[PDB]
Amino acid sequence: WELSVHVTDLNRDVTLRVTGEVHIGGVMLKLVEKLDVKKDWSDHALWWEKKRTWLLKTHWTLDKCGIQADAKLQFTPQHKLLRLQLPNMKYVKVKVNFSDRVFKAVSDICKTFNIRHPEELSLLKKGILAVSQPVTSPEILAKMFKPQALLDKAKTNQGWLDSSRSLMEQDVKENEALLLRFKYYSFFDLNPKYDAIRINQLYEQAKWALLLEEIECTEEEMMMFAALQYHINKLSIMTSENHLTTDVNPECLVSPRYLKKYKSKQITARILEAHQNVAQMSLIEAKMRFIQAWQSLPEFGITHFIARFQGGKREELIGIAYNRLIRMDASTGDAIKTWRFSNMKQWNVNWEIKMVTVEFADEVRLSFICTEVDCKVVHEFIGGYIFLSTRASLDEEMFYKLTS
Amino acid sequence: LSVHVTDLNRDVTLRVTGEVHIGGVMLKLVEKLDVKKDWSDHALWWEKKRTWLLKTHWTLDKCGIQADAKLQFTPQHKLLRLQLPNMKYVKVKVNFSDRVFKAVSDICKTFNIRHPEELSLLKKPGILAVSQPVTSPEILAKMFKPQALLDKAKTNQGWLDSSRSLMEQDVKENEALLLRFKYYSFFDLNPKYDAIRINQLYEQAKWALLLEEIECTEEEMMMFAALQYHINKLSIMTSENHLTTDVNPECLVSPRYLKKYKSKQITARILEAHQNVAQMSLIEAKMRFIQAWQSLPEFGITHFIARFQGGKREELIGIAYNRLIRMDASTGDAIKTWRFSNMKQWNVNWEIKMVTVEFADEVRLSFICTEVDCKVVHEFIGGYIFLSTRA
Repeated sequence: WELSVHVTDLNRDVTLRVTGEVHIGGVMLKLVEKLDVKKDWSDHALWWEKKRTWLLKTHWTLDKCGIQADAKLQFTPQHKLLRLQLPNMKYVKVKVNFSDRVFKAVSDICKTFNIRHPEELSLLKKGILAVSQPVTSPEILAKMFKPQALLDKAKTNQGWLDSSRSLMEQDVKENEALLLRFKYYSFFDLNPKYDAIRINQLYEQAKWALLLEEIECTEEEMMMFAALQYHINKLSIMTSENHLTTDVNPECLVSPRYLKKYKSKQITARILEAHQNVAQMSLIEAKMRFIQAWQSLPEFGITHFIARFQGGKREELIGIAYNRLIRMDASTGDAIKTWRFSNMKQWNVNWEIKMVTVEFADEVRLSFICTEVDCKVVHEFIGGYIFLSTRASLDEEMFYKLTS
Repeated sequence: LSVHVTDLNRDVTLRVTGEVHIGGVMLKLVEKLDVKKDWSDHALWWEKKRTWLLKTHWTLDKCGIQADAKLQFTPQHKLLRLQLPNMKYVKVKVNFSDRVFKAVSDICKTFNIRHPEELSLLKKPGILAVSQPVTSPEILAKMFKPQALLDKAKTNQGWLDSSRSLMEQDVKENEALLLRFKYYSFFDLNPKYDAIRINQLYEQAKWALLLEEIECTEEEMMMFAALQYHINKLSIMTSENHLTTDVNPECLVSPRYLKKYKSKQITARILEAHQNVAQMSLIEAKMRFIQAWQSLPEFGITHFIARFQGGKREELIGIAYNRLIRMDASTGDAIKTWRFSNMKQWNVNWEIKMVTVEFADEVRLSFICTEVDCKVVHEFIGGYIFLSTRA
């Protein structure tokens, strides 16, 4: 028959006569030949929109791929530009492989951003990494303010991407916007000697969650968080300062032998240069105190999903924490019953009725029903947190096994 | 007998049989003196045989007190000016009858300092919490001592016997002793309780570095210098209650609080909470200064002159909390190190003035010190071992 291939970046669709015994790499050759151009085809790969699959297996025939007649597939570069909003609510432009599994893509992104442990992060539907700055006006906070209702937060969690599939397979187009967020609330080895960016973004996600009231806290706690912010800002300013700003003479801070080795001007300089390193360390530790306080909030580390339980009168919530599963009321947010991860044996998903079932120790079983998309997201969340419990180079295959 | 009251300054001759109890003699002294005062703080002591007579129930018979023995009737609490580790002199008053160990604990309980077992006395409220750098380098050079190792080992003889009292160890009133952290094993440094304890420990660390009582590299020196510059800025931060940056406090809270409070209200409560934040930041800053001080290669070593097994000249025995070291008297280089984690036992021969320590796997160590050193060394060893048992 005849194959219709659209070369995206060239804006040229090409008709190609095929038999079906022709291989994948063969179509790509007939494609290049008929185009008669001098271009680097290194990053280009075949894509089938109608069935949402990449065709990366070069050796496979068109029969094994099950490509029918009048099939209109695409020939597009694997790497495309993606708009990412960081936890600091700033947007960044990155090029990423749209063929790679989201999990791999996230790790490559984090490696670029110098963010350790990318397994804690993922993508969510709707220099710059280092510095934390307060907003200019309360107006902005009011503008960015969200409904923040519990049932709406559950609706948001439908957008967590499948870590076992690629961006292109999940309706993500080039130049579109995605949210880079800390998905799992179990942070392994937060080391300030290596995680300057990792901690800053984690602190930002914490700061914004409180400023926009995604997580609740008492008035006393709110003022402490605000005080910590003010302190962090002052400590941040301290890092850029290379000038004496107090009444203390630097020559009183060193042993008398350095007054003979150096001028007063040079000692003052080397102390200020050393001070910026101290202020930089005080800055991170202050942000770490912010995070550990945010970690101790009673409503911390829970991800909400709309679900129906065996004897439910309405739509309820299934809460996923690092250590437990929680049956919650959607109107009050109060826990109806809690199950521990420590007593979990096996969890399975019936995709026919869209029902997730988990059997625990003491022979008590939990089952509930979600929508088709939530079933996949909830399943990955459970397997993810369990994969995170094994932490003590990550085994990506073990992750894919538990999550898929 | 011949008793002499030091307050009123005149002796009293009492006719005694020697059968009278200590308490009875005291009552007779007050009788023949005829003055109105509070005799609560007073007790008897005689320098001839270096003992207090605190046991009132005991008779003069088995006290060994002879006829016309020269006793002295003196108040227990006497004026004592302590130089804190912050190098400031404070005037306090402690029981000169109590053992030094108990006296230190009373001082620390007053000074709001936990774990007084880490502290002791060495020969030569509100001030305890504040740490201000020296106004001028002129004062530093004036305090700067030679501070050789033999000099350090010399002053280490002045460590008071914790099992004895001040009066028994040549300490008169109105004269100065040094309050120092004696053992370098600091247990439970808690910012929620030890605000004064940490500040004084930070001060001892700070002054030891500035006066080169402990040596460090140039990079380390500049780090410590920048560290206390940072501490000073954090100290100032706790003091004031006004906006210092270009940040609107309303940008630091959720918008629901704008509807509940005016701006001045929000600013006030954030300023209040920040002073509490800066206070803990101030403490933790001092904590970091102590950590770096503890991590120094020449940290936590008390030196004593010692002559070893196959020794040539006067060497040094260095006492640490995890080990003790045979050192070079001049350079300070470690010749050999034994660790307390392998220590089986240790004994002291007071005739030879030799200390012998047994370790696991049949390794033995012995050395000889001065008679005064053996007393101090013996307490240092057992002290650290006692400080290893804390749970």
